[PDB]
Amino acid sequence: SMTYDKIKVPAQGEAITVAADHSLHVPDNPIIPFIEGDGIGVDVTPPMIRVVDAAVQKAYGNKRKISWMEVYAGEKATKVYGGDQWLPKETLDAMKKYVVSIKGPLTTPVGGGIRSLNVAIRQDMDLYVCLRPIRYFNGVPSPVREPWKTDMVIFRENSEDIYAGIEWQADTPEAKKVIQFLTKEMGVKKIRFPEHCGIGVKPVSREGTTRLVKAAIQYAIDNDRSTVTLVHKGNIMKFTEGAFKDWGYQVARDSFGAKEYQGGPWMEFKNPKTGKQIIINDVIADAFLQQILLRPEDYSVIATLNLNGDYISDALAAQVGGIGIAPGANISDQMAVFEATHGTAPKYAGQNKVNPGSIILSAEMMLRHMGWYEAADLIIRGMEGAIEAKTVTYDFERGMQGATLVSSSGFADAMIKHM
Ligand SMILES: NC(=O)C1=CN([C@@H]2O[C@H](COP(=O)(O)OP(=O)(O)OC[C@H]3O[C@@H](n4cnc5c(N)ncnc54)[C@H](OP(=O)(O)O)[C@@H]3O)[C@@H](O)[C@H]2O)C=C[C@H]1[C@H](CC(=O)O)C(=O)C(=O)O
Ligand SMILES: [Cl-]
Repeated sequence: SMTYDKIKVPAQGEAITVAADHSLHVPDNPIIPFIEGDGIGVDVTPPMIRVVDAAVQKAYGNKRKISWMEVYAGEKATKVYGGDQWLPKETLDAMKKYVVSIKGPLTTPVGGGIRSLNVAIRQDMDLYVCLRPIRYFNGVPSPVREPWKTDMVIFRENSEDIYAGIEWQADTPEAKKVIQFLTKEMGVKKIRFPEHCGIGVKPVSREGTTRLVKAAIQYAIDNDRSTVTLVHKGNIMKFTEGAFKDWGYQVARDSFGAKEYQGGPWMEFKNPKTGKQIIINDVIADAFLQQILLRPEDYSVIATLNLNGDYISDALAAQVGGIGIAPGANISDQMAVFEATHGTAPKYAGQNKVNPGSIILSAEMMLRHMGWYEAADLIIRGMEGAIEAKTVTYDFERGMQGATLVSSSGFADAMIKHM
């Protein structure tokens, strides 16, 4: 019964719930919380909502309708709730209760200031999978000669690694205390400059690695993908990134019956639904950034740590058009917050300039998560039709031949027209 301080539950609409069998029960009138986003969030979130509403109306008529429910984070939260209220508890309360949500990007200051609200949401909700499909749409400009060979899905660990935010600033009493502990109690001799020295900590665990790699292997099973590649810098970081690799291979053996492939260290098992062989292998992270460019055909599902996945997501997105057409999801079983790969691009904020494609395709992922496949298919149809008409935002316009420039809202208009 309890109302919120600033959130308003829609007058019509019903909550998604988790069914007894752990699937989602999605009402025909579902409530979906959304965060507008800082910066270019104002440019891309409102067109996304229109595009979703248009796909839902065309696929289902009067029968289904999303009840969008705004919830607040970032600058808009400090506007609505007051100074320093960057992430109100009721924002998180509502996103958990209503199960499925979507957010624009949020700003994280460099070198000081608040810790990332995007990480804060992921960790509070324990959305330990960051899932980022890398897909080439025909006609999108690419820096690469054969962008269609790039077809990958990134499983980025989303709850630990150096993203844990554990660090102390140079010359503070706390950093001096940590350095004294390291040098005097742990016998650390390898800090080259212990004065005026910032210190960060990187935790990587068996349980955290296990649940991320298990999800990635299951995805490969459920989507008929042939390879899962563990990406790590385990020669230099032996006990974090190297342990990630070892624990990941153990998941294949322990939970999917994998055995050594051709002497190891790669592993193999047979897809339990199709009988086709899935290979689990591993690549050192720096070498991997070359391999995705020179041999993208050899990779399918990627499983990697928090930091590595962040870097790799942008490197791969660049091959298929950039982070203007790069969607994502933060997932824990059925709970999910859909989210573009890109940030707040503050130099463009409010200009109606940037590509809403990333957040729109994140909504496409949201619709499939809800089982609303017909509406999701119309989003893809509209996207393909708008690209084929070459009515595109500035990031595509500059690479295409004979294209017509449209605004962020103008690109949403073009998608709806082609549904
Ligand atoms: N909320 C989030 O989840 C994120 C927000 N952050 C914040 O954003 C600010 C600015 O960061 P920034 O480095 O400027 O990156 P961003 O992506 O915003 O823009 C770079 C260039 O990408 C091109 N570009 C981007 N968008 C579009 C588009 N729509 N259309 C066309 N081109 C686009 C454009 O390229 P151009 O055309 O100009 O050459 C642009 O300039 C910082 O506060 C970060 O913290 C960034 C990433 C994630 C988080 C990090 C976190 O938690 O803070 C993360 O790590 C992850 O999980 O992935
Ligand atoms: Cl407002």
